[PDB]
Amino acid sequence: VQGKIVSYIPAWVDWAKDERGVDATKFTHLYYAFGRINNGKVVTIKEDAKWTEDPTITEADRIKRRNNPDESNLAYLTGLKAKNPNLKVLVSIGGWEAEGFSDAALTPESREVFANSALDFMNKYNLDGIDLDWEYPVYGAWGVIKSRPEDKANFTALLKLLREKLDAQSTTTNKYYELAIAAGASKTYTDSVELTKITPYLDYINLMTYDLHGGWDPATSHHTAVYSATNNQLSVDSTVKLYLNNGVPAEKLMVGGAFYSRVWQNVENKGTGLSEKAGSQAGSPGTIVYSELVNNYINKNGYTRYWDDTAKAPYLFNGSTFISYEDTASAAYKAEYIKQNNLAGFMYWEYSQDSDSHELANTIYSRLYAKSGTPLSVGTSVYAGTVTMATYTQLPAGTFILPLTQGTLKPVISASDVTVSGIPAGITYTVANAADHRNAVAVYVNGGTVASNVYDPIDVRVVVKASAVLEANMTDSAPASVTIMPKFGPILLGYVPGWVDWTNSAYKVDATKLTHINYAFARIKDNKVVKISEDINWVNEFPSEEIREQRRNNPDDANFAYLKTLKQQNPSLKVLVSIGGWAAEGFSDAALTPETREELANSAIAFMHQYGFDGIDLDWEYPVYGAFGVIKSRPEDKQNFTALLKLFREKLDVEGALHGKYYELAIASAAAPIYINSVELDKIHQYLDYMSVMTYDYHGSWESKTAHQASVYTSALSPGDFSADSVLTAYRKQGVPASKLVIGGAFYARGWVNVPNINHGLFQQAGDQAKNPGTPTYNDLVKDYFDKGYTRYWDNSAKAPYLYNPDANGGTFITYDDEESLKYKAEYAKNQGLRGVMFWDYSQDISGKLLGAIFNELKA
Ligand SMILES: CC(=O)N[C@@H]1[C@@H](O)[C@H](O[C@@H]2O[C@H](CO)[C@@H](O)[C@H](O)[C@H]2NC(C)=O)[C@@H](CO)O[C@H]1O
Repeated sequence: VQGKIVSYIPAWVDWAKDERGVDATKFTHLYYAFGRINNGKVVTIKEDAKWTEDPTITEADRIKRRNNPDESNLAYLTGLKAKNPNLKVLVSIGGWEAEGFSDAALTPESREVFANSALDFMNKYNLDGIDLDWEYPVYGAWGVIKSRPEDKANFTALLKLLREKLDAQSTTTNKYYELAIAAGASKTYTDSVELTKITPYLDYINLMTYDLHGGWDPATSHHTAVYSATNNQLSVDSTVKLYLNNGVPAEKLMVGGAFYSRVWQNVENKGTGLSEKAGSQAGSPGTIVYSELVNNYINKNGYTRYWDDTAKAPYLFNGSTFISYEDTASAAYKAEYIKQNNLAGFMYWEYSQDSDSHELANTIYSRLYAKSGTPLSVGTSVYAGTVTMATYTQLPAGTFILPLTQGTLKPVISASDVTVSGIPAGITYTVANAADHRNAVAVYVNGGTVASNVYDPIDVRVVVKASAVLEANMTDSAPASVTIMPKFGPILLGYVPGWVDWTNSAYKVDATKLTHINYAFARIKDNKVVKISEDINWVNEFPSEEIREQRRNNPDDANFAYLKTLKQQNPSLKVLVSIGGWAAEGFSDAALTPETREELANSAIAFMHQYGFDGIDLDWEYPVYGAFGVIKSRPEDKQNFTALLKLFREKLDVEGALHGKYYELAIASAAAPIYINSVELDKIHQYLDYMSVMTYDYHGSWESKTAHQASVYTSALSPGDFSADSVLTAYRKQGVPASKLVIGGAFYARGWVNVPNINHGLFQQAGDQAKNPGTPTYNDLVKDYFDKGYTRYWDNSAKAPYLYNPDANGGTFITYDDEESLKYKAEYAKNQGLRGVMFWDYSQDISGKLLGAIFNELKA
């Protein structure tokens, strides 16, 4: 990590007890806002008179202010060195309207008591440095604070001293300490401080290049723009130029940006509202934070979004309220300026004001640790990914929607900026910006009649061109995958295990809710597909003979007949054979040569015809890496798997053209990045009906830290971590159409014994893992857990349930899929244009609720 990122964080949130925590891997420094001065000395904000007594809400809030948890905050924040080692946490002193800088600084005497107490503060909370935010010396923000002309010098002296105290301490500790200032943007500020004396005492000067204009001005303008587009409009550029002219070296200047807007009301309804006269601001809230703009203002509630292309700043206007803000784009242009002009880094006030998802802080990081002159591509995610055929030929009016993940659409895109591949001919389509979204394309797909019958999903491909976007040197987007579904809708597929005698089980299979069954499994033996009772590895997994017998007399013939009655009873039901699965030997050998591939194909085709199947699922676990030596693997598996699949599909096309029927070919495929490496995902998919992605087994007893085994989304408390969302995005990134992906639900759990009672059990360091529960099924969970000690919590940013019991071996943490999570996996599949939903496995919920909740969302 090269240039710096400073993220001020407010003292007046509970960060320990916040739901989103802090992704401290996206900034370098973290200034804590603020400590204050009291009787000439640095202190916690909860000990500040003037801030504990704000009359805006003096009831429930003043209490919270006097008992403000800074101790907890500081401990939680420096604790984030866990996730980032490099991180620095400084204490920032002052802020807007913070009093007593002029008295504490005034005389050599009082400076001591302040600079001393400032170290006491730094030491006490184990902090990497001090930041003085005096606003402002000499002129006191024109009467907001106490001030006198002698500040000019005293500021200098105070700063010199602090540097002495912080180098003194360094020579014993071996840790260099940092000293910063936030510094005013105006010519007036530079005139009130001794810059060519001050610079050398400091590591960085935080230019506050915001609040450059606001409701105090008679006309609108940008408050935190990059460039000056008119003579009178201040900017990062004007301010940086002002500071270089006074000798301050580029290498120490941090450019500032803002996660909030400056607002004007009663603006003349002329032009765009930019540079228009403005009346009374007596009604005005003054600012609106970035999260609130996202939620209700940007392209919402009659507020049009605009861009000043010379200033490189966004603004909104509705005919009378104007709002000037920092967005994804303006941050891009500011990062670029830092790099263009060799500045120290990007500073921002402040972190809490970012969106739920941290859109700005993440944008800055991404832009600042891009390598220059090596263009970034436009990013896409999906919000609405499916339109569904009414009949075999009638397509209704529908609308796909794609938010940008990287880059920022012009407020009005032209057709040349988006190209749509794979709308079937006959059917007119339009592109545009999606209403009620800040930054998203809309392909409006008009009703129509398609030329021929639509039996299979159609992959629609959307390309977001560089000309669409506002940023500078950017390349076209990877062609994004959305889906026109056939009239029958998503598939819902159960893995049905062959080691249950379903003929005699009181618990039966629900062929009315499933579209698809995968009988698990067939196997490989001497390069032949055979029943599971022939595979010696399996039969002889355990020595004990009363198992081994059950294994040899596995009720395959029965179950195949049983499945035949399901098929007769429900004639659209498709039942397929899964060759392989965990510990299944034979695949690598079988894929080697054009002779060995031919053998297995023919033998698989013949197994399929003999016991009544509608297609094949291949379940190779796993190629090239062989699940880390469970399975003979080879580098050459990669291109072989792909010839195996190409072959199977050709044999199955032969079969189908002989039996007057369509045979399916499918694989199961893992989530791990090594799988995605080890397989030619871009190449194999054209041969498949879909991929049953195993969006589960993310974390187990093989780690000693708790985490979500099957989360539909990546929790906020574990950035980076596995989710269905992350994994299926990763799949599509490789080129796999959405309409050939299937999301996996798991009907069993995992867990860890010896989890400390912290945060309901969640993301904790684990203990000794002997007597770990292994994999209890939901059945097990119903009898022996749910009410029997344990308590069910829910992480809403992940949408994944979890159990903790303090009084059981540590206690224990359980991670699983349930009704609510399976619902969301199913919503995700409809929203994203996925082929369908899948699970493992039918025998693990005899109650039928997990299936019910997939079915109730996916189909009704
Ligand atoms: C580094 C920096 O920008 N410092 C100043 C900030 O304090 C100021 O933010 C304001 O801080 C006050 C505490 O001093 C808060 O009461 C107030 O709510 C907060 N304002 C906002 C919009 O979050 C910022 C922004 O005006 O500018 C500096 O002056």
